Amino acid sequence: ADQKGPVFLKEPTNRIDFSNSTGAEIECKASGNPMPEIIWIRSDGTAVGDVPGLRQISSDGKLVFPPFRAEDYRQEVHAQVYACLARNQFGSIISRDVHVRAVVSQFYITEAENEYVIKGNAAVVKCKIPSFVADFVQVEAWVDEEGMELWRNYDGKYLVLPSGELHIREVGPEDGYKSYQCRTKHRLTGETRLSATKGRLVITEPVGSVSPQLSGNGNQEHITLTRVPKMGSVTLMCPAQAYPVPFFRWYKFIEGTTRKQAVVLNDRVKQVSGTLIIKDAVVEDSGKYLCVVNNSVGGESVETVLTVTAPLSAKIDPPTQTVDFGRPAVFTCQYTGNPIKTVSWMKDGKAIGHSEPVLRIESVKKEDKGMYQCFVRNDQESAEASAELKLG
Amino acid sequence: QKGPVFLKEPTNRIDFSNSTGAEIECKASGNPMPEIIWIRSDGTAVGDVPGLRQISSDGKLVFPPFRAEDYRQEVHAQVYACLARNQFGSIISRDVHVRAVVSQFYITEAENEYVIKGNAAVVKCKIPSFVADFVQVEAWVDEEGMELWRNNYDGKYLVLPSGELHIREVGPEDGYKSYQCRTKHRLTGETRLSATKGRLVITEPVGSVSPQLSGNGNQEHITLTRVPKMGSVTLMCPAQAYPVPFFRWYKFIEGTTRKQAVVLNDRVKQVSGTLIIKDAVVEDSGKYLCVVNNSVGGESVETVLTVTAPLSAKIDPPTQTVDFGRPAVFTCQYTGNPIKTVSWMKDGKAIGHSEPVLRIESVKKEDKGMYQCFVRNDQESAEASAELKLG
Ligand SMILES: *[C@@H]1O[C@H](CO)[C@@H](O[C@@H]2O[C@H](CO)[C@@H](O[C@@H]3O[C@H](CO)[C@@H](O)[C@H](O[C@H]4O[C@H](CO)[C@@H](O)[C@H](O)[C@@H]4O)[C@@H]3O)[C@H](O)[C@H]2NC(C)=O)[C@H](O)[C@H]1NC(C)=O
Ligand SMILES: *[C@@H]1O[C@H](CO)[C@@H](O[C@@H]2O[C@H](CO)[C@@H](O[C@@H]3O[C@H](CO)[C@@H](O)[C@H](O[C@H]4O[C@H](CO)[C@@H](O)[C@H](O)[C@@H]4O)[C@@H]3O)[C@H](O)[C@H]2NC(C)=O)[C@H](O)[C@H]1NC(C)=O
Ligand SMILES: *[C@@H]1O[C@H](CO)[C@@H](O)[C@H](O)[C@H]1NC(C)=O
Ligand SMILES: *[C@@H]1O[C@H](CO)[C@@H](O)[C@H](O)[C@H]1NC(C)=O
Repeated sequence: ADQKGPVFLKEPTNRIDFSNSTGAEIECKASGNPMPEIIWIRSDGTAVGDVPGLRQISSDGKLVFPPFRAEDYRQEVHAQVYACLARNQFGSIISRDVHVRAVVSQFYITEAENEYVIKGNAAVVKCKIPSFVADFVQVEAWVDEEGMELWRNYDGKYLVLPSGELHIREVGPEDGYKSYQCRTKHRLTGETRLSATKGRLVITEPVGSVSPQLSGNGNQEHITLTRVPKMGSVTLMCPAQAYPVPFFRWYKFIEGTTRKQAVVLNDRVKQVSGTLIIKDAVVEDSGKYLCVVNNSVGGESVETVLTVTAPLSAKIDPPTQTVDFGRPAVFTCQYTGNPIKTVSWMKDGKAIGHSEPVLRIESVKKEDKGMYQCFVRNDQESAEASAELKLG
Repeated sequence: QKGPVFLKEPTNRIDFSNSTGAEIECKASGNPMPEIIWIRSDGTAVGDVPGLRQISSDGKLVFPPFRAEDYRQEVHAQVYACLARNQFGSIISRDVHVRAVVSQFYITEAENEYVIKGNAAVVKCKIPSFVADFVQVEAWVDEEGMELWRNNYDGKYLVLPSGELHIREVGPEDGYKSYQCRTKHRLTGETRLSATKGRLVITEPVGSVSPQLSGNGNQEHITLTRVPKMGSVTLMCPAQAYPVPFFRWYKFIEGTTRKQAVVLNDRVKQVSGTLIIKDAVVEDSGKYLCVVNNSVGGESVETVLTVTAPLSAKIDPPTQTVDFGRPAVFTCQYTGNPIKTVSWMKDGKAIGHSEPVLRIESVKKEDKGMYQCFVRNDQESAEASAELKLG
């Protein structure tokens, strides 16, 4: 009973990101009797061809992108979606999505911007990262004028949020005598850069007659919807300037309920000034939060949406089944992870059926004996599980 | 012969510097003429506060100028109202929001913004949140003593009604110039220039860059802006990508998951990826969206818009005489946008009805008096007065 359809031993990761000097190689391995042949394709289901010095298919089936020149860059190659297909006589199955992105060595700079504060009011200096280079660039550490710096590596005064921003506990004219620059790390080449300018604190002495933020003439409230992976640290921003120091109360909405509740403050969950930090996010943390700002004059609130993503996975049951002619045949897709955008089924590398979690065949015919796959797509990643339908 | 009716009401907002005085007028009418009484937000009568507020002979509250140390919140920041009454009953004027402003130390900034060659840039003037209400952007100033004010769209350099500066089809030639924002304080007229000169740092495109989005994290923002009716709006879709993307603005509608293409015209203008609306109306309050796209990928920046129109209420009939035992009826017409809630009053106290039409099954002796329709929204209020006579 060694005869069986193909199954993926190793699927490449959903994200392959590399540089032009680095080059890259993608491995795809499958089993089953006879050993299936490995083949690379695109979204439309056509086999990818070789390209000189750019895209190679090695003897043992693999996708090789050699290191190339910035001029040799071709989008339809270097920014593309690929999929691995394994097949033998019994049937064929397609891998999950593989997003290949070859970054090049670019020029970018960051700058720390100055922020206005008031005595007694905390604040945050940020690091401007160009939006285009911001995906592969995050701040390694902040710095102080004489150069002794602060990593995640003591008196809580300066807190570094997981967002890579410097927090300052309360404030005082003593604080504005310092300047800071943020250093950043490229997660591809590992190259580092100091920010173009040292950020500074301008501290305003108040008198009276001021309420937090809002607007009287115009403008808006910013609803910031943000997502953080499971097991990752979140951040929720409630920066404001008021008179005198106000109260910050974090709240949360439950699943469409307009009734706002209290946020439990744990050793894992800290309200800091008005800024909330969560460690090790999970699906339950997903929801919209609220920050109530009131001093004696009243106020207005920061609305924030949180969505915790978890890595996608798929399992089909039964993994293999043999049913006679005329009977029903049923497949059940069992998946985990968030968010789940679309669900779909495939047959020998062909789209079939609806988006339903359960694929059913009323009367199984002889032509139905190929491989069946279940695909769960997401805004970011995807995944799938194979299966085999034999006959009797 | 008749009850109180307002001749001249006070306004919704009075904003004034401490260095400037201020006053609010309430004229009333009636037969006999009603007495005028000013009241706090809680309905309590206000007295003379020396040097801060005094009640003038003419039936108007006068706030004289004051030193910042004499500021008192229970006076200088509050909602007042004007109650006028006579034998037959009482009425109350629309809420009057009174905010006195002290001149506060501040400074502005023009910050650099990073872009890709061929993409469009928008430079912002940083205005601290606290004075941001009274401080707005007059013009932008370059290093040449040139300048940019607003206008009545196809040019490279253009100033947005939001007080920002849009630049189209950028190239290295653009980063060769700095910029400073000219601001104006509307209560005083103080003028400044941003202490820092904003420049443009440009990056030569090398290889494919999808629209902004995020792969790791934060930065997807829904801005919900409100602009007065007849005013000019600004709808933003910041993006930086290579090759240069294109921007399609769309419009959601009530209770819909879907949208439709914004129809461009002489009234509705698209500058690069930025959408501008002027001479707008209530119908122009949708929930908008812009979709950025290029040969790589795409992104959507979502924006909610609210156009506000001045609230004005009415009642018909303004007066009716009813023989005891029959029904009274009061219909209330209102306008202005939006409408948050509605309330009713009797001789200066809330009866607690939330609906436009007010009926009374059995009219009695005590039921005779003055009835008022009260409509409001977040920033504004409006009232309508009605009298009831007993036959
Ligand atoms: C992957 O792509 C990157 C980006 O294009 C590429 O790095 C580049 O390599 C080229 C060489 O092929 C560099 O070109 C220059 O060539 C002149 C001579 O023609 C040299 O003088 C240059 O040295 C400069 O170095 C300093 C900057 O670091 C300058 O300030 C100095 O004055 C010299 O001008 C340089 O060698 C090009 O500068 C780099 N650019 C970057 C951003 O790295 C890399 O080689 C590619 N990988 C491959 C092909 O495997
Ligand atoms: C409304 O309130 C505003 C602000 O509260 C107020 O404007 C202020 O006017 C006063 C003067 O009337 C200004 O006070 C000056 O401020 C400096 C500090 O910046 C002080 O050091 C000055 O004192 C000098 O003068 C002395 C001699 O008189 C010297 O011997 C001494 O060494 C100092 O040099 C001076 O008091 C203040 O700066 C402004 N503030 C603003 C924001 O404009 C305004 O007058 C009020 N309106 C009224 C009262 O109608
Ligand atoms: C807080 O401010 C909100 C306005 O944003 C207001 O509705 C609420 O009553 C205030 N609560 C307290 C306790 O100040
Ligand atoms: C535009 O981008 C959206 C996602 O932001 C995508 O769904 C759509 O297909 C794109 N359209 C074009 C023409 O690129």
